[PDB]
Amino acid sequence: SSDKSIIVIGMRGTGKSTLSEWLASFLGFKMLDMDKYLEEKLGTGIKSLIKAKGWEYFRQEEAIVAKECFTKFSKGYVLSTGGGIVEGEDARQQLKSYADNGGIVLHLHRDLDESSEVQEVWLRREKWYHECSNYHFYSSHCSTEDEFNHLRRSFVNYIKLITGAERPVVPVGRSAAVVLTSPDLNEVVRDLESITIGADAVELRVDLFKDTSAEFVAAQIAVIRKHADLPIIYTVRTMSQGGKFPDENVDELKSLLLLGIRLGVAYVDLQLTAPNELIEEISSKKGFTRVIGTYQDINGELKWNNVEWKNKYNQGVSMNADIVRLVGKANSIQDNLDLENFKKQNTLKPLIAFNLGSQGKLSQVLNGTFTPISHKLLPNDEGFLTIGELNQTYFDIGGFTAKKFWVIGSPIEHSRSPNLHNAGYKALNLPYQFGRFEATDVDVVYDNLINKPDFGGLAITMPLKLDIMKFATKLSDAAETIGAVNTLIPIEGGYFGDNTDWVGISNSFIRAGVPPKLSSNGLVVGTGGTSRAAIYALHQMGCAKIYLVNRTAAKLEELVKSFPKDYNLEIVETEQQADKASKVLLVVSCIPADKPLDGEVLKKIERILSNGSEQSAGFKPTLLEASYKPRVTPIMKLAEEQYKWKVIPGVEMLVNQGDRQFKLHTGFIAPYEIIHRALLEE
Ligand SMILES: [Cl-]
Ligand SMILES: [Mg+2]
Repeated sequence: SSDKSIIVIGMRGTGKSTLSEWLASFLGFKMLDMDKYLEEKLGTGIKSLIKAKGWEYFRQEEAIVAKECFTKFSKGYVLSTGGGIVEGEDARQQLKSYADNGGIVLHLHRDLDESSEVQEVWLRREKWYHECSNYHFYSSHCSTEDEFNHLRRSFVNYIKLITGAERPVVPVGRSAAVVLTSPDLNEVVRDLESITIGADAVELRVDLFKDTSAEFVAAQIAVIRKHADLPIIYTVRTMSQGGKFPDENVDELKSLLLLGIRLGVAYVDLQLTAPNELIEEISSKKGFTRVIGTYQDINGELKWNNVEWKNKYNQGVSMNADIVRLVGKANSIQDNLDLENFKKQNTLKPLIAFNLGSQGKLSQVLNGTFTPISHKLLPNDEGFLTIGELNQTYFDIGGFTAKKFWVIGSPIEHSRSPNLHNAGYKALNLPYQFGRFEATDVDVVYDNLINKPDFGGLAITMPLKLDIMKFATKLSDAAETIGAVNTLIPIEGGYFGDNTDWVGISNSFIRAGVPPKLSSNGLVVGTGGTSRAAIYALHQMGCAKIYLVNRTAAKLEELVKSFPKDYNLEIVETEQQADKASKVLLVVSCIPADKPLDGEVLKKIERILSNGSEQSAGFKPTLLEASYKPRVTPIMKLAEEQYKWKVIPGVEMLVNQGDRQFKLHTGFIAPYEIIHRALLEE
């Protein structure tokens, strides 16, 4: 993780102050509004200063503030510049110098509800914004909560990439990449969530766009980031490699590849036949974007024992590509078996390798890394399999086996876990099925379900969340700390016991606009079944303090003893202490919701809810209700209507803990829209 401050530039939206605050909350940085910094230093508002002292004077003082901030606050700050800072060449050179010295100058582009004066300040400034920044991100306009979640998650991965905090992790298991081949993604915009079912990345074929200008390419990536937080593989396939981009337009190719890096794509594709100066420049400027070095035998006459494949693979190793990709053509089914022997002999780098053609299907089914898949709504001239066909054939050759998964507990009749997981299996065409099993003894569960040849995994609910832990040979850290297991899967030598209850809580917050890491504090109300997972989740999110409110203190005093001291659990003993609880922006209610709030508990809650409105952390104060019924609980009604908190019903926690459970059971990312709908449907 980089400690260097981030400078944000770009046109002023009425909420780009919020975005810089949000980013600061995520990074643990301080937010510095450079406009207010100038206004407080000079003792006057910016508007009054301009009309009284002139534009030239204002830009001089703006440049002076920039010079101080860029060196005095060069560590641990989000420096939010005034929108017009790029109007002065003094400030422009300071921005360029900051990026030249290894800093991030981030151009946050906004739609501004896409008074013609705005479009036209934009026309005058747009080139300046580009030249003064080394990174660009579209803060697009979203119309649904799911679009907002995709954009923010895309933003998080982007920030983690460009700051060097965390590179995209190359998949170790089987993985797939849906190949986006549309000339304009706006034609399938409402289908993108379904198109990406089963994919671990999206491969963007830039050369297939109807327009390859930088503006069109950037808008296409914006469309994706509103509908998928999957990592992007950015590909400009040339004509000599089966694509549409002319091989002779080398400067234009380099510019597009550099544009991908500036947009923080997870992977950029490089053709091994490209001029080596182009390859070396991109690789030396890739930063933390990963490189896939690709060669394709277009005429398809090479055999997999040909020396050309060895030379190409070794070129990929010698250029330190993160992934090598070699694509042949199958003129017989033996071409796929020859390729398997090649895969066995070249393991220094991760390798994407398969044969094209109807006779090459076997190689695409057996491929391990980022297997290209398509979708009925996309052009598919290369003839890739859909996720369902890929999973169908893999089962039919023995790659999958008919596994059985179960939810266990008592009572179990009204569990919605089977509906969630079976809908996920259906959409992925997995040969799995999910059932329920009423039980009070974990030993009858082991004899009937676990110790069976087709045992896939367990979902565990009351009253067996501790009794099941005796069968786990490997325990998750969260399972140990919370002291309960709700997911059991077979592994080598035994079984893995995990707890996804806390994952359901934090992802509920994240999906509601909360950054996945923050600096503010949290509150847990009550001692319900998910109160332990709530504490663990709040600590995972980075809450410096976790306050506790309850009717009885003895339950809370034992709660503090049962967690590590560095969790900073603090009991709210009085109403006065509730009024002075600092920076409480997250609340998990774990109290019974069948009765109304009353007593000292209500008075403590009201004071904390009242203090949530003015903290400027970049997101609304957010309350998560743990109770599944009723949908709107008294604490929810109070926080939302009286104090204007953001409010999350308990059903969201259920979907999100099942979402994580689905990944642990199957290894696949669950299709979120489908499993969310399946748990809600009555
Ligand atoms: Cl339990
Ligand atoms: Mg061949």
